Amino acid sequence: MIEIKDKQLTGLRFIDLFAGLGGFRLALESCGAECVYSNEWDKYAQEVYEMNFGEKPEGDITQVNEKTIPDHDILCAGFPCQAFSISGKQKGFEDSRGTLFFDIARIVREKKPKVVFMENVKNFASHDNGNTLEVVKNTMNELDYSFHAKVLNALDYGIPQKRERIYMICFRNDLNIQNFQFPKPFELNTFVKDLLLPDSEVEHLVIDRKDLVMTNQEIEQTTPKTVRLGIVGKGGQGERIYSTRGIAITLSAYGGGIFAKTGGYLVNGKTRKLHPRECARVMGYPDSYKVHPSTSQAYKQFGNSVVINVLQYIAYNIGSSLNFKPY
DNA sequence: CCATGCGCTGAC
DNA sequence: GTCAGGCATGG
Ligand SMILES: C[S@@+](CC[C@H](N)C(=O)[O-])C[C@H]1O[C@@H](n2cnc3c(N)ncnc32)[C@H](O)[C@@H]1O
Repeated sequence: MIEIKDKQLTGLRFIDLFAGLGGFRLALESCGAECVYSNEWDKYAQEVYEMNFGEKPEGDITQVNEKTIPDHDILCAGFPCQAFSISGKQKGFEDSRGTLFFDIARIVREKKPKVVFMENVKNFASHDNGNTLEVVKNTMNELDYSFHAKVLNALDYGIPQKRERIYMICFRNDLNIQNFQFPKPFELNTFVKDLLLPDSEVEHLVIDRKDLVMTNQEIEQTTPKTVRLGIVGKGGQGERIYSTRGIAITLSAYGGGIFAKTGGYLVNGKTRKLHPRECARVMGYPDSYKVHPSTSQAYKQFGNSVVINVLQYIAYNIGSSLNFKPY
């Protein structure tokens, strides 16, 4: 995460729905906003969130009466993606985990925040022949919000991970915001190798498979792209090895393979997965963030989370637009 | 609860 | 052609 000098969201209150690790909280709080409610139902996520923020989020949002939600200016929601990912069945709204958007809508109808700030997987934009995004747009428009949606790749915003996500920013119509812009990409100057822990700290993560096939020569020049060097097994998910002179593959919550959830990396002649602290870094979490004591739940949590830096640039732009109020 | 071998979708 | 992105069943 990045330093924010000019606190564009000072005086604003936000709610942290589907809170997970609290990435939206770190992002908005860095721009000066104050969290007034969080909701997250997973027991272990609630533990890490409490460890880090001092409060337990409320549980199952589907059972929460929207009248009881504190007044707020910005609603944040990285809602579940398993029903929309190209890695799963794509059942969308037919999946239990696919209809959480309508709980957001329910809350928005009652609370009417200034801004609604959502994230999902890149494929949310293409799912069900575009009808999924269409429904979202139409829902927000009928709630009296504008709808701004763009897929951003983390590697364009200072973070060495190929994580493409759709970001959805909605402004209440009475505010008349006409100048919201998604942040402009810039050159990447940080690579996986720059975020790695000392070899002494990660010996236990080294995997030595006898069926490793090294397909490509290691690179000396750093590059803002993934660079696959070899595979194990049949080369499915978690069976692929990358150069640390490129960027990380997308971290995943439920991913399998021998290099599950992180992917494999060539480091000093050996292949290993990433440490949870390296996953934290690849998601833009500060080293001060406290990781869950279950390494298993930690990998799951970072794989489900958001890239903090990207949310920081967007939040700053939302603040810039809200504060532009000439006579 | 965790591990890991898919399995096939998307997108070039 | 070249690749990257959760589910099932085992323990
Ligand atoms: C994919 S992630 C969000 C990650 C978050 N943006 C971050 O900074 O870590 C979705 C989260 O929604 C939670 N979730 C799913 N269904 C829920 C429900 N019905 N009520 C509350 N939380 C739910 C999941 O446990 C998961 O942590």
